[PDB]
This record gives sequence, structure tokens and C-alpha cells, in this order.
Amino acid sequence: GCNKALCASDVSKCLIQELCQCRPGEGNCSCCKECMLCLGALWDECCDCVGMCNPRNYSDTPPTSKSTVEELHEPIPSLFRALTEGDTQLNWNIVSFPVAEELHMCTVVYFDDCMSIHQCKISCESMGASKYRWFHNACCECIGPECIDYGSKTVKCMNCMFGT
Amino acid sequence: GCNKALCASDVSKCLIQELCQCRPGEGNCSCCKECMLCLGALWDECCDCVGMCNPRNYSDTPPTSKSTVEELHEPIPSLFRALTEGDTQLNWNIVSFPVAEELHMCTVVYFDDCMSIHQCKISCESMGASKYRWFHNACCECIGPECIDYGSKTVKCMNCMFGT
Ligand SMILES: [Pt+2]
Ligand SMILES: [Pt+2]
Ligand SMILES: [Pt+2]
Ligand SMILES: [Pt+2]
Ligand SMILES: [Pt+2]
Ligand SMILES: [Pt+2]
Ligand SMILES: [Pt+2]
Ligand SMILES: [Pt+2]
Repeated sequence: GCNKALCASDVSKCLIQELCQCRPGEGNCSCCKECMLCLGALWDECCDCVGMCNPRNYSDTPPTSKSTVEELHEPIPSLFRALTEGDTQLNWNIVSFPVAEELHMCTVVYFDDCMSIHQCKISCESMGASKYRWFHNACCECIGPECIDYGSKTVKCMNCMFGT
Repeated sequence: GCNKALCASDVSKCLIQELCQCRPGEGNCSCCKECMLCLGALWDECCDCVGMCNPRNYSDTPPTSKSTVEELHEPIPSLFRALTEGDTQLNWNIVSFPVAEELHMCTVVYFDDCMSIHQCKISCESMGASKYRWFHNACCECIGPECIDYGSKTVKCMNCMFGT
């Protein structure tokens, strides 16, 4: 967790000054701003040692955790509904879930085969979608006009489950 | 707009069949699914010609339009409040706006100097922020525990206005 070699000098200096005596983890941390100021430039790499921030990660972050979301110019809701309601394309998996679950109803389209972001944007634009979310596993999720937000964080598209 | 050389053959073939006779732009487009099926693989690059999708872009998309958003593991709201309420760091610009404006109140932090995404994530994590949004102009916006969503789409951080 703590990087002792980098941080021991300055961290001790703050401790001697008696800063960073307050734990954020339970209750208010009155001293947190003062502790950050005393650490200065080393706060990012040494806040773990004083307990003010989480230890340097013990875990490997899944690629799916990142996603990049953009809102398409000039959405065409009628096209999106027309291509969604009817017998959906096999390459397309269609999910409708109640709107604001991710935080009437929100409908999204999950492309099957994994695709590049630029392709994902083009395909959503051709679909009339209001917005698209591109998972960094490369799964593509067009977002419908109804949806308030960017839709489900889940990588629900078949034939690209990588990251699970 | 329309790519005549690529699309003229197939597009004419659909037109002769009398598909793509319905405009999505005003009113329902009954034929939209049939038109897409007739186009098949060329729908993405030729839907403009039949009017079912917007013409290939006349405009250069600003870099700021893309952003990538991730939610930090183990957020520490007390730290975020402690470092936000008090005399804010000069490198940090602090904006509080009513929650759900982007779609009680949502508070976000806009880093001044433009930074890489990995740095932006580390700095937000040290800040206790629930989530971070990284603009592709490279402006970094940590997102507070209060905020329902990912916060303002605006690139409001000083000393990285590139893309405006
Ligand atoms: Pt700091
Ligand atoms: Pt429902
Ligand atoms: Pt399947
Ligand atoms: Pt799966
Ligand atoms: Pt299609
Ligand atoms: Pt307010
Ligand atoms: Pt400024
Ligand atoms: Pt500006």
C-alpha cells in the first residue's frame, strides 16, 4: 500500500507536526485539508500512508470499467423506434429497462460483435440513436431517444463479454 | 453528402423496388426497416442517399465533444467535502450546480492545467471523488458524492479551453 521509500520523510514531517491525526474513514476529518497542504505535491502518491486515501490498488481494474460516451448530433428518434420495435437484426441485441435504473422506459441497442469506437459511432448514427456508449472492452451500446441518461453500465452485448 | 459512386447501384435497386419511399424526417417512416434490409451492408455508408440518415458530416467534431467517464471504487465523501468547502486549491476550480441540470445540489472539481487521463483518475481518487469525467481535450472533472450522474458536460476548467 504505502510507498515507504518515497513518502517516509515528508509523511513523518507532517506526523511530527501532528497533522493527519484525523481519520476520514469514520466520522468527520477536520484535518484533511491541512494534511493535504502539508503533504503538498506528494499527496497523490502518499495520501495512503496517512490513511487519508485508499491504498495503492491491490486489484487489476477490468477493461470494461472504463466507457466513453458521446451524444450524437441531430438524433432521429423515429428511425430508432422503427428499427427497434420490429424483428430486430441478429447482430443487434435490444434491451429495454426502466429509465433511471442506471443511476417512461429507456431502450438501448447492444451490438453483438465487438467493434471499434469509430465504427460504433457510425452505426449508432445510422441508427438515429440519441447517444452512444463505447465500453473499453469495445462493446458498443447505442442509447435511445427516450433514455434520460447514458443507459446501463452493464456490458450486456453477446459475443463480446471480455472483461468478465 | 451521399457517396454516389459507392451507393448508386444498390440505392437505385431499392428505389426501383420502391423501398425507402418514406421520410423519417417528418412523420412516421413505415418503410425504414425494409429500406435498411434492402441496403444491407451498405446502410451505414449509404443511408444518407435515401434520406434515412444524416448526410456524411459537413462539420469537424470538436475534441471536447467526447468524454470518458468512470466511477471510482470505494469513494470517500467526507474527504471530498473537506477539501471542497474550504479555501480551494488554486489548481482546482470548484463548481456547484443544481443536481440533474446536466440531464439537493451537485458539486464538481475542474482541474486547471490539462492532464492525462491516468493522472486525472489518480488525482480524483486522492480526492475521494465518487466519479471522474475526462474530456478528450484532456480537461479533468472530478465528480462529487452528491451528484446523481456524471456532472456537467461543459469544459469549464481554466487553462485548458482547447476545443472552443
Ligand atoms: Pt492536495
Ligand atoms: Pt417499464
Ligand atoms: Pt446471442
Ligand atoms: Pt457474459
Ligand atoms: Pt441495418
Ligand atoms: Pt442549488
Ligand atoms: Pt483562472
Ligand atoms: Pt473558455
